[PDB]
Amino acid sequence: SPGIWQLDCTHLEGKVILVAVHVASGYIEAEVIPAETGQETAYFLLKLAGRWPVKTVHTDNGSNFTSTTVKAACWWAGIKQEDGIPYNPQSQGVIESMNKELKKIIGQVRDQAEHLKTAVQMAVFIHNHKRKYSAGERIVDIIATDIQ
Amino acid sequence: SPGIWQLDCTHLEGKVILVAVHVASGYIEAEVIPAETGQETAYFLLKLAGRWPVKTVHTDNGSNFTSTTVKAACWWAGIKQEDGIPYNPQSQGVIESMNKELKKIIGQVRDQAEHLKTAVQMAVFIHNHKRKYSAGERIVDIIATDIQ
Ligand SMILES: O=C(O)c1c(C[C@H]2c3ccccc3C[C@H]2O)ccc2c1OCO2
Ligand SMILES: O=C(O)c1c(C[C@H]2c3ccccc3C[C@H]2O)ccc2c1OCO2
Ligand SMILES: [Cl-]
Ligand SMILES: [Cl-]
Repeated sequence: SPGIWQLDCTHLEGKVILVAVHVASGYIEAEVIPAETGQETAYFLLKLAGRWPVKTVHTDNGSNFTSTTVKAACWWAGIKQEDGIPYNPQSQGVIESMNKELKKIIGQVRDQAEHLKTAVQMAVFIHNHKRKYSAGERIVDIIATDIQ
Repeated sequence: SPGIWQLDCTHLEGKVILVAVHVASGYIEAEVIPAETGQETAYFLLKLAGRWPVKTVHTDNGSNFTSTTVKAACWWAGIKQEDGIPYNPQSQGVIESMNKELKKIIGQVRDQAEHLKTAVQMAVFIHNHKRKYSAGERIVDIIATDIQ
């Protein structure tokens, strides 16, 4: 459970926002990319796994699940790649709500930033600090408890 | 303190590697950029502060300390910007050693990656997972203890 992440891809301003959600906490990392390729997804996962103890990733679609570049990155970083099929059917809706929430925050800050990527990182900041404990506090506690 | 980070800028292959070190743990995040500008530094700090509770940043040089863009980002993200003057000189040597260590790891992986940025993220991974507890474990424990 402390090592489980979910990939999520959403669209805005003709660009792609790639999101990784730490399932147990709601903590996110996100990046803007031109389009979702295996290459971009692989690089994003490498970055993520160097920063947090990523054990399992539920991939966002079959193309990234199949991608040999994504598979190579998961092998390199010690990540178990799984499908992201919501067998638990509250998963679809929960991701959906987050995408809407994220886009809402992006809209609230969009004017403060010249570039979309900046607005997205502002949204990541606001999302992870929002007291609901915050997601940032929850992920740290979950992983610390797991280490001890 | 759990919230103290140090900026560090090093060069490789005609490019710039921007590093943020969590001082108490040795945990790092890093990115490759064309050159160290206020703009790049500001964006990097925004990303960092959305991911970890950054209270204080010791800037790597006077240009980033002075930069109005860096100051704007620090204001936005609630970061206290300080100088990075090694009033204790066992600080300057510790950064030196890390840059050398990082470049060594980069050399050990460079061949596995087409692009420098990939090799840098591999080096971040290896550095943060290396048991000596790992840096990744230490940062999580320090911040968890601080929350609770
Ligand atoms: O080759 C690259 O640098 C490169 C790769 C592949 C590499 C890679 C990436 C992650 C982990 C191991 C390895 C090994 C290796 O397969 C993928 C995506 C990228 C890349 O550059 C930017 O986006
Ligand atoms: O405007 C941008 O998007 C932009 C900025 C400035 C913005 C910014 C950046 C961080 C925090 C607050 C604010 C407010 C605002 O000043 C800086 C660097 C960048 C940017 O784009 C990529 O690198
Ligand atoms: Cl946070
Ligand atoms: Cl780690």
